[PDB]
Amino acid sequence: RETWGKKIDFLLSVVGFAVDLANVWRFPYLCYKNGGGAFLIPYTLFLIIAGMPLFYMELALGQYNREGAATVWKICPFFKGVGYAVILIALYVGFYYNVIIAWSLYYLFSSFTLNLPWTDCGHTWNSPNCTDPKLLNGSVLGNHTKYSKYKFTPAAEFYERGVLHLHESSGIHDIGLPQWQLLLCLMVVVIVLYFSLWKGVKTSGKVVWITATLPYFVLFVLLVHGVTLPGASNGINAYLHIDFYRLKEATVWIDAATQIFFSLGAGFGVLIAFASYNKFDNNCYRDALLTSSINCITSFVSGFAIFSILGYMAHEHKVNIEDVATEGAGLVFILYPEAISTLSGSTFWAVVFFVMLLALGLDSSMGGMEAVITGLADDFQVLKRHRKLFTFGVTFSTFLLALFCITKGGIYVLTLLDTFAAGTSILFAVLMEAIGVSWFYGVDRFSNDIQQMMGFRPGLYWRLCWKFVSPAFLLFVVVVSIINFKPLTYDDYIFPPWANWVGWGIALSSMVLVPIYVIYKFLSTQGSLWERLAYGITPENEHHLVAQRDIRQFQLQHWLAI
Amino acid sequence: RETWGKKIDFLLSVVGFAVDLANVWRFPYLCYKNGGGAFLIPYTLFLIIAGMPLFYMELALGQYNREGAATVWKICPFFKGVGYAVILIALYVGFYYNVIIAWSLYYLFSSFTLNLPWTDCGHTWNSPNCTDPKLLNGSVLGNHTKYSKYKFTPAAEFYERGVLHLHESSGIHDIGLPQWQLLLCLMVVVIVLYFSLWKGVKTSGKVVWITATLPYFVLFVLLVHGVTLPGASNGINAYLHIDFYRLKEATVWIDAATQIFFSLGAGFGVLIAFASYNKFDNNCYRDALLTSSINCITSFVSGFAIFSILGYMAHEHKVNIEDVATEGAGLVFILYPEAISTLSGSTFWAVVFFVMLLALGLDSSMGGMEAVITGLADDFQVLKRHRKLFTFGVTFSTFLLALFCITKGGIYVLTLLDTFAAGTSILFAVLMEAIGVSWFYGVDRFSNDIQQMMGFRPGLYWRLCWKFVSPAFLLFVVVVSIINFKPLTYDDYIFPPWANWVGWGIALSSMVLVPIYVIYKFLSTQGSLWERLAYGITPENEHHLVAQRDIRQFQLQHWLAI
Ligand SMILES: [NH3+]C[C@H](O)c1ccc(O)c(O)c1
Ligand SMILES: [NH3+]C[C@H](O)c1ccc(O)c(O)c1
Ligand SMILES: [Cl-]
Ligand SMILES: [Cl-]
Ligand code: NA
Repeated sequence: RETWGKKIDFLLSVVGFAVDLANVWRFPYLCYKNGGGAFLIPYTLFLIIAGMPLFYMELALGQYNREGAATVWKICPFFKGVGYAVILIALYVGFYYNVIIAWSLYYLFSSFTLNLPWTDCGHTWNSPNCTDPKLLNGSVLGNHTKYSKYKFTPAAEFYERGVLHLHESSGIHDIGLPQWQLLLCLMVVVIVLYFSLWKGVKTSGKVVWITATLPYFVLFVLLVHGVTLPGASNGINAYLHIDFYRLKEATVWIDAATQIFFSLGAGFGVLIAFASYNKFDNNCYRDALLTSSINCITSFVSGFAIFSILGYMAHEHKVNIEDVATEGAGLVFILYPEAISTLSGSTFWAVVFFVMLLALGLDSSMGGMEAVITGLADDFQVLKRHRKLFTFGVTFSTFLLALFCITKGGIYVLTLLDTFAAGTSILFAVLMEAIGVSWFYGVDRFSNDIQQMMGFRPGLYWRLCWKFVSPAFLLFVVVVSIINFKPLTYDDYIFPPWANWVGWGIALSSMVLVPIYVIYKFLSTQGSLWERLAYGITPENEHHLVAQRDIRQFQLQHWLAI
Repeated sequence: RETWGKKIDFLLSVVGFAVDLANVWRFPYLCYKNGGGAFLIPYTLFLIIAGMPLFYMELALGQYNREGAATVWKICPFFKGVGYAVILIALYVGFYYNVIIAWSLYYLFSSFTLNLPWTDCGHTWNSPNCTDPKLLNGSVLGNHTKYSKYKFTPAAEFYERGVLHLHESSGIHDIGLPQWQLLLCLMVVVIVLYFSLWKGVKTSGKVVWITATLPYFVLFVLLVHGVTLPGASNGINAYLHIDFYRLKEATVWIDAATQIFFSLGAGFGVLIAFASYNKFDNNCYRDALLTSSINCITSFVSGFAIFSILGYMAHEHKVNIEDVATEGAGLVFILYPEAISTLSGSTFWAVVFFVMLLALGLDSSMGGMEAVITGLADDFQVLKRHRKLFTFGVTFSTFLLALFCITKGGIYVLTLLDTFAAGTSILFAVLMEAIGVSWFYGVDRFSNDIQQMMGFRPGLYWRLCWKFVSPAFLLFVVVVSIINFKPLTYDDYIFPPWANWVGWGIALSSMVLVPIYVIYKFLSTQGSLWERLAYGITPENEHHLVAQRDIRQFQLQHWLAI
């Protein structure tokens, strides 16, 4: 196993994976559908929890076992099914991430013209629906159309007609055929990912140098414009308004936990592989703290700019903020182009913002795919040697499934699919991991490992969260998502029951595949039940200790100790 | 490598693969759309050609190299891409064969009731379309509906509504979701195939004992009824009527060649694997002659009974034979149920005919899948050991693609898909094979091998057909299918251009994959162009002869000899 060349390499890698498509793509609409500040109060709180130990924990794991995402479960081989589930999780994440990168690449190719397509409502690649969308500049009176949701704006019409072509699909039942422009964009994306991940992990770290600088500045520029917008105050006041009646709803906490675990990287195995490639004496404490702080600041400024753009669009279109924009994965493609058009020289800023999105999305996707490849290679040593022949199959499967997900009705599937799996999967994933580090491997042996690694023992609060706080909160949010599940629905389209059935089917598929491997390891071991349990709950390198009638997990001190 | 226990085992195996779903399923409608006797004159003629040497040839091949479908190309490793193409050919064949077996299993499950569904036109699992179908017994007057095609009959309505549910699909663009009844039937079929092919080839040979007896008798029974039908004479006269103006059409010859190569088994690698499992001293001459004669007699009697049923239905519904039934893979499910209903005790005869269809279809499918598994195992020795873990993946891929092909609009895809690939593929396949045995390996070395095997040298006519006649006819039919290609269309539905584009895409995919492996072997070899060509055109066991500057293919005597 090789390591990174310098600290800056994996530092900028984990930074670009922190400030990636995840935050700027999911936090805006997720905070928007939960009512601004009503989403901020739990999320941030949950943040610190799911930010401080767990991330750190994963890092320490990767720094101790020095294995892949699934192969680090050699201290407790029973709970290795989560290592195989996070692989499929990250695979789905890479699928819809590459779809989003293809969308952003199409936007970049379209924004090269001086007369930008989303500037007005005409036959300029926007594909107007029977001349229904009306420009704010052309209209000299109030909006007569129904204002429950505004899908007749230049940006939204260009997004849903010229890009996705959703008008040619009735729903998920009849999706259709993949668009050819999206097909070419996806081809370019998968080719870039392959040529970036075909040689090895040494390729990573060079491109991300342009990453750490480019989003922030652009985002900063948005803030420079954000306060200057005329109607931005109406969105800023709503973003900083705490709705306490919405904190009593389970959907807010579910979305907060999912967004945290999705943006931080916990539950995908990317952090595990990155720490496996890190040095043995690397300080995971400061890295985790800096990553959590950067994610918090980035999410805060992104939400601030998004609500400023929302207030501006509400003041322009004379609609309410609750209905001025649609809820879904396409919120940014509707909001940001308008704010760019407002600025002088909109072409340059649009190109810069789109290439920033492309860079961060490609970084996140290459990190996820590298994590998957590292896990499957450390699991199957045959795949570690055929580096250029194993990435090809993964990229081809990604290309096929993204073609399936870029149909006329793809936006109905992908998001839904994502959400469903992600939510359940991510929770279960970290839950399983926590349980191990809480109960089976132990919270004191993990602390001793961290002390051997970095020279100091973790704090008592960290161990309490590792053993009691974080696992209890994860079980709570799991039970909440199970009991208070709501039927998924798009902006206006309501999904049929079989779509939710397939989503829960994938969720239960992962949630049985973890105990599928549990039972597989239980049956593979030969001997009495006690001997099999001892072999399962003890590391492989200490399996001889099972033959010496010496087991620590059977002792009450192991479970009782903190 | 193991061999069959007795001669009867592989004899009945190749017989059941000869009289299988292929003949009774494809010859009826193919001869019906080509005008009866107008199809018989070329087909039978082409038969003897594509019947006598080629089949025999493949047998001898399997009896000499004793390898899989692709692995027998060790005497000429350059032309091994055809061995990899016939694998995908047989894979597609198994896919749509298992779809047809699921259809037949649904028919068997439905025919258990006393009041059979296709007996009349009512709400009895037939799903009538707005009461449009009219029973011949209920109607006391002539047919007022358009008679260009009769899709308003009980059998056809039950087939297209209660079984396929084609009314819920507009076309190939929006197929839909797999039916649950067809899903369960396909599950049962793939489970039977797995439990029949999980242990080994020794499982084959026991079930086929019930095969060799069951179709023929049933077919014989049909003949016993065939002459007794009142309007059967009008169909018998048309079947024995030679339309010379249709022999000048390319479609007739194309369909004849495709049906011959599809029913005999040439071009799938099943015969190669069966002969690889045969004894070394087995007489391939008599086996090939008996197989060709049995196929000819079975096709003749099947066409006779089919045209008798067509004449009866034309005399009953008062329509013409050219329009009394639809053209496609579902002709038998429309014709045979009516003839069974005409007989007393229709339930017993229906159950017997449906279980006969199930038996022959399962035999053909298990033969094809066993051929594929044997080829991929002899190619990859790792797959030969994991017998129970490699059949599972193939069966699961078959299950997935058959689910894809059993949608509401599956009948529009599957048949089309099949035809397209089959035609081009099968021609190219045998063509490549012929070329080898004609030019690269040689027709005299093959004769010497057959003499060493069975004790006698093949006749001069056989060698002439091996070298000149069969390859020339195959190149002719290939050029004919390429130049005179016609846009495919269903009974009434016309397929869009992209369906034919995908069909030709799969065809060209195989037709480049063969030279893809050619160029792969050319580039893999290191040395001068002459040395690489010598290594490519010489057997592996004689590769040392390349180092001795001794090559026979370079000599003019090898090409000139007959
Ligand atoms: N933050 C994005 C997340 O780490 C992720 C997960 C799976 C992926 O395939 C991917 O590209 C990114
Ligand atoms: N006659 C049937 C033919 O041999 C065939 C070809 C491919 C298959 O997958 C199959 O099941 C049967
Ligand atoms: Cl976040
Ligand atoms: Cl035939
Ligand atoms: Na993130």
